[PDB]
Amino acid sequence: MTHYDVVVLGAGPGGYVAAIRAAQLGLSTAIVEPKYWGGVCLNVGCIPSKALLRNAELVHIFTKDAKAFGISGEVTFDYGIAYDRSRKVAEGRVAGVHFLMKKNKITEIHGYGTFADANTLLVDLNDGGTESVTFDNAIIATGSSTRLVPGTSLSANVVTYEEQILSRELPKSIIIAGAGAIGMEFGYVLKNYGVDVTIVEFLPRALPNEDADVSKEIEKQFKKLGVTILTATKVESIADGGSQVTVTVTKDGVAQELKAEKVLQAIGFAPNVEGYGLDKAGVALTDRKAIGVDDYMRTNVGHIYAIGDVNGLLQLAHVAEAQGVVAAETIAGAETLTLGDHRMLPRATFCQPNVASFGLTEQQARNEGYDVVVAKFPFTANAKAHGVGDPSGFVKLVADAKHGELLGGHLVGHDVAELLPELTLAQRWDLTASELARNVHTHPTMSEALQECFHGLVGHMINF
Amino acid sequence: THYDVVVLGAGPGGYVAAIRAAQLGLSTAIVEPKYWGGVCLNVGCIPSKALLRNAELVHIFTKDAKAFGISGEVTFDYGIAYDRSRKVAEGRVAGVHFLMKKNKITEIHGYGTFADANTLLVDLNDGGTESVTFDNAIIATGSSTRLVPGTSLSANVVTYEEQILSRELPKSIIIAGAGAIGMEFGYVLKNYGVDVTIVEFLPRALPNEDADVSKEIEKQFKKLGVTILTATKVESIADGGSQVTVTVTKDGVAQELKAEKVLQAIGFAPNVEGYGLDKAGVALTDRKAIGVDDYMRTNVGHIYAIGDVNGLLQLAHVAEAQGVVAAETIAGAETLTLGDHRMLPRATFCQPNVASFGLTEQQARNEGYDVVVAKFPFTANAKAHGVGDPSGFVKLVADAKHGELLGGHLVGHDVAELLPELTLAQRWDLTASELARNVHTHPTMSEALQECFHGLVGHMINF
Ligand SMILES: Cc1cc2nc3c(=O)[nH]c(=O)nc-3n(C[C@H](O)[C@H](O)[C@H](O)COP(=O)(O)OP(=O)(O)OC[C@H]3O[C@@H](n4cnc5c(N)ncnc54)[C@H](O)[C@@H]3O)c2cc1C
Ligand SMILES: Cc1cc2nc3c(=O)[nH]c(=O)nc-3n(C[C@H](O)[C@H](O)[C@H](O)COP(=O)(O)OP(=O)(O)OC[C@H]3O[C@@H](n4cnc5c(N)ncnc54)[C@H](O)[C@@H]3O)c2cc1C
Ligand SMILES: COc1ccc(C(=O)N2CCC3(CC2)C(=O)N(CC(=O)NCCc2ccc(Cl)cc2Cl)CN3c2ccccc2)c(OC)c1
Ligand SMILES: COc1ccc(C(=O)N2CCC3(CC2)C(=O)N(CC(=O)NCCc2ccc(Cl)cc2Cl)CN3c2ccccc2)c(OC)c1
Repeated sequence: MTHYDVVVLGAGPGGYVAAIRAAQLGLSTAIVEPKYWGGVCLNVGCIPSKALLRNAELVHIFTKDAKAFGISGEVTFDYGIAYDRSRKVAEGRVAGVHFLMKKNKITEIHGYGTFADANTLLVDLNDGGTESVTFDNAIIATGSSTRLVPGTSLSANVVTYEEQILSRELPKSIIIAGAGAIGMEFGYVLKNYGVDVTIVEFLPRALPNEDADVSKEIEKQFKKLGVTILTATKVESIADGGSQVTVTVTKDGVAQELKAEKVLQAIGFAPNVEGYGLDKAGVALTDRKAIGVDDYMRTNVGHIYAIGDVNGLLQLAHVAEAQGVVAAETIAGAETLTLGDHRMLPRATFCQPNVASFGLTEQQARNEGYDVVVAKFPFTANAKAHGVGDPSGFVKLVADAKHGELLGGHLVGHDVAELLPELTLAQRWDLTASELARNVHTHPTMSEALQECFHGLVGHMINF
Repeated sequence: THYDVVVLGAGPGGYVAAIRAAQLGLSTAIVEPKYWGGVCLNVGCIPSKALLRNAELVHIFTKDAKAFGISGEVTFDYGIAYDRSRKVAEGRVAGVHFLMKKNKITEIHGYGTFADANTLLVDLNDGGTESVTFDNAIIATGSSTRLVPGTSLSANVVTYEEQILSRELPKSIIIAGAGAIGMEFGYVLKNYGVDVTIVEFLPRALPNEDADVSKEIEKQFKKLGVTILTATKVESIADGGSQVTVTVTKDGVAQELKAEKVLQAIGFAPNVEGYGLDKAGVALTDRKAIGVDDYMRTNVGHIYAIGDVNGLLQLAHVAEAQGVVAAETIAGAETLTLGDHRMLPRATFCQPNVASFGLTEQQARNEGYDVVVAKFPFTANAKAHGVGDPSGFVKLVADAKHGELLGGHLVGHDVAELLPELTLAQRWDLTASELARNVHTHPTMSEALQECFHGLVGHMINF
């Protein structure tokens, strides 16, 4: 039985990064993955996803603003090509992971890991073999799986993001359950490629986790794009009759049946917690069936850590990575910085215009008891926005009055996902609106919209 | 007719300074005879970025139609691009007037000439002539095009003004000056099928940037089809009606260049003559730019100078910032000096963009710092690949003492938007170690910055 200082389960964004950090800190490392090196993100998530969003974005432009941009000529778009490009990008990143594992002398174990003890891991190698490994520390980065609508099930026409993302051919129509980022993005792409799209969301607003002002704007954008979004509507059942699928939904005691060629299941993702002997390791779960964890990613078992979607704190790639680093550094006894309140971490939805936020929404900060101060700046008043051809959206900043400290940021606009860094940095290192308003922003850029809010937070904006 | 503050010029610096002044309860009056919003909003910034956007789409299609599964025969009409640039421009200019009324700032439509240290003589556009006194004055007269020594303007030898206000495009053009402005025109024109040749006296293009950036940008422009001649000196320009002949010197040998039009954009001199700066007693510097202290305060106590006229960093956001400092200093409000202007951000908007701040690698080494460099290529960035352009890189320069930043230099798809975090950190003493802990959303270009931070602190992770 080979023995490693550290052993990681799962090669996703969190796993492969936690191994890299471990290796750097001089820790004998081995990573166990049976299928996805780079996990969901690099294989059938983040990576292929954002490549497709880019193709859809172009179709959107060369279709609605072609004339406004002085572009003429009848052009067509082949989704097949978009599909092929997303797979190549995926292949590239995946090949890059192995390079990193190699560069860092990280041992690769190709199979499925199952805890047989708090320090022993039995593996079912992909080539039929079997090998057990011991370890002083273990990092569980097993990820999550798509949660299905209760009672429903997968089939030829009822699928998860996986079967859909790996589909080179597009259906005529589709019904998406869940108005979260994942659901909205597939909607943006598909709709732009000519697919009939209807998105159902139990909650009252699309992207319910975002600030209220953001949900409204985005819903207005999608309705215009031609996508039908039904909020406060419950998906009762899903029936795949082959030639088509029938989904029944209810709202205010009144039911109606929706029908389409396919239906995508995307209401949530449950942490992968069963099937690999967590019980034999003694790792406890939370009431939401997620691996319980502390500020240093430690489970109820001192030497066993849990990172990534599997802990369900913030199911995003950058978070997984970050937690991976924290787990690694803590094991090696090196200097680290707990992520702290995960609500403060940044997040983005990549439909166009983007959605980027961090921290608390206006209403949450209100309920939390802060002396809420708000500054909203519309992009219709931003030079760069008008120059790019998309002056919609806005920048909404939430802060506390006492010292002008940032509580949260909520943005909707062209590629606004790249404007968050400044906000989170200031929030983390006690920089207030006063210090923020003194940062000169290049002209003309979307980032100037952040400068204005800083001013409208400290007092009154200048160009407004 | 007296005011607490009087602003000369209504460009980015003047009109923003007037707003701030007004906000501080100061009676304010601004004098402008032609361009409300100045160069920037009328014939600079605003229309320029609009045209650059159009040219980008032409590029995106031409260069990558196939790669994106976009097939078909499309054609682009510059005239329409032109039309939109004017509309976007007129929109902003109208915005200037709106803010002037909203802040009860008085508009004076004429040219201002100093008579005293507190008196301005105004030649009204209507033909009349009036006088105005003030306790404080802000000079935001901008700059003008500096012509190549011994040459002059003519039918086919123009400045950025004529060129940018031209709805029709030439078949060929020669550009004098490989600065951002010239490079941007080269980008636009080339994408629209114009033969483009850019002549630069200095050995590199974008000579003010970091050498690695100059090298990288020159490569992409050559791939675009733009001919750039560096270490080449423009000797003379002969407008012959049909074709313009530009005599140049490269490698101690004289050769001729020919095109229909020639754009003069090697530099811009601060507007300092013709309006009585001497009557007011304001002193100019060796380079003939109004001298100012860290508060935009000239040798004349109650007289300030902001924008291009002081030549510190000729950019609109710089112009706006100094105006705020001036207005606050005048009212005696809470203010913060801009500090070392070299530490201010700047971006060139060709595609890919160029974005930087602080010192170049060579400058930091020359300054005597304990240079530490971390460079990350976008070929390793998921977002860059998704975008369809993994070219470019992020190059950060820091001092090894505590890991304080000295400069940032990048080239990549819309990198101009990525500077905020860097200038903020350098401004409030946040070192590499602090910056290395800021989480960046995935997948974004900003992640490249994140890797560089780790590189400075020790080892990157995804490279
Ligand atoms: C369509 C889609 C788009 C997305 N877009 C984004 C985006 O733009 N940005 C973002 O930040 N996030 C995005 N996400 C979410 C992101 O993919 C996840 O947050 C991230 O993959 C979680 O990383 P992880 O390492 O925790 O787990 P995963 O990437 O899920 O990897 C876990 C790995 O563990 C392996 N494993 C499981 N059990 C075992 C075992 N017992 N033994 C060995 N190996 C095991 C699995 O095979 C799997 O490959 C997206 C998700 C989807 C579905
Ligand atoms: C083609 C081009 C593109 C550019 N693009 C950018 C860009 O993308 N980003 C950027 O940051 N910068 C850009 N610039 C530079 C930017 O335009 C200048 O830095 C900025 O305009 C300077 O502002 P200012 O207020 O100092 O002066 P200006 O905007 O030049 O305004 C000076 C004003 O003063 C008036 N004036 C002069 N003398 C008198 C007098 N005696 N009495 C009354 N009024 C007077 C003038 O009529 C004029 O309107 C660009 C420049 C050009 C030429
Ligand atoms: C483009 O990349 C993507 C892909 C997915 C999402 C998304 O919709 N998420 C992930 C983040 C989310 C909500 C769901 C989360 O998992 N968190 C916890 C959470 O919401 N709770 C889930 C935990 C849970 C609940 C019940 C049960 Cl039974 C189990 C579990 Cl584990 C916080 N959070 C979020 C918060 C604010 C704004 C935006 C997002 C996303 O959103 C921007 C971007
Ligand atoms: C897309 O927006 C634009 C439009 C113009 C420029 C540009 O070419 N500039 C302005 C900044 C500049 C160099 C010239 C400057 O004015 N500086 C001072 C300066 O050089 N002083 C010149 C003033 C002057 C000129 C002529 C005369 Cl006769 C006197 C004086 Cl005082 C430094 N500097 C700079 C540019 C890039 C990286 C680092 C620094 C630009 O550049 C990014 C972007």
